[PDB]
Amino acid sequence: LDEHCERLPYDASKWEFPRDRLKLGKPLGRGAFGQVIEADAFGIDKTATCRTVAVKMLKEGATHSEHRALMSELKILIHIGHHLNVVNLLGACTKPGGPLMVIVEFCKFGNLSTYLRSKRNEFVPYKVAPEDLYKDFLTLEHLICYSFQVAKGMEFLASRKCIHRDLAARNILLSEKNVVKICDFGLARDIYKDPDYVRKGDARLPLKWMAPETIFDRVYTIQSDVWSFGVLLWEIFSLGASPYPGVKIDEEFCRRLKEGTRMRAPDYTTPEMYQTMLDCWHGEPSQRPTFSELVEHLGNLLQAN
Ligand SMILES: COc1cc2ncnc(Oc3ccc(NC(=O)Cn4cc(C(C)C)nn4)cc3)c2cc1OC
Repeated sequence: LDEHCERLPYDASKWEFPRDRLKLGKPLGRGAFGQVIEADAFGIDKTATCRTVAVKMLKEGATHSEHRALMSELKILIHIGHHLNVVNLLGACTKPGGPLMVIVEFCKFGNLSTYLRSKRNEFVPYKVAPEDLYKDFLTLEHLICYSFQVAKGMEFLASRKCIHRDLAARNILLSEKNVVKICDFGLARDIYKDPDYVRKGDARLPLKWMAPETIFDRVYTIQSDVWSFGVLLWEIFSLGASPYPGVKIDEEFCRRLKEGTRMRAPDYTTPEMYQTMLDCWHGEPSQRPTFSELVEHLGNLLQAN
């Protein structure tokens, strides 16, 4: 349903937020045409209550084309609706006389890739008593829990007849109480400056996260998102490392992938988590597990840990 966003409704009576009730703060991230800014919203969700929020909007360089694209994003977010494991829509500023602003929940710890890399040194597979009891270290339980939460958010997205198309640790945010949320920075990330995006024809694509049918046939489905989820699991159990270490991402890489060549196990995985990665990387899309099947499997592993 996310391929024909323009026909979806925008109910202003429900979502419109007055610009004079939003106090803009410091930028969080910038792209070539879009940006994310921290802000304080007065009464966006609870009467007369100040709340820190994140705002996606355009910047110098954007044109009417990017303005149309951001309005389509707002319409699809309303259709999708809310879930604990997605970055949720709170309101929007669309009235003439100012910029289009899409207001979402603030996630204080930022992206999961940087977070896990920053905490790599503190990791312990299992917390052993007594010295570790009052220390806030990352454990195998935390990593399986983040994996389970992302599968729940993706199962929810699939139920709304939508697909992600850029699933990766850089597009997962961490909030309070160990809650992780799927997001899409889109225009607010500078893909022409980012090493995770490689030139392929004319566009800059996230080659290291793409299923072979996406690379070779330009096919995007919920099952190509399952392949990307497999790459995301490798990022989690490597504690924020970059995929395919030391491999040149060229014509040769794509051919080896198409023939069945795969990544080796990351340094902090369990045998069952590595087998889950291999299952998400089946060459045949219909033979990869579904997000509903991954939710069941990871829920059972989390309880077993
Ligand atoms: C402490 O640092 C940050 C905190 C942040 N907190 C919150 N948002 C941040 O950036 C944003 C990222 C994305 C979006 N927009 C979307 O995700 C739209 N969307 C949602 C969906 C669902 C899958 C259904 N698909 N698309 C809006 C803001 C933060 C950035 C930070 O630093 C760089």
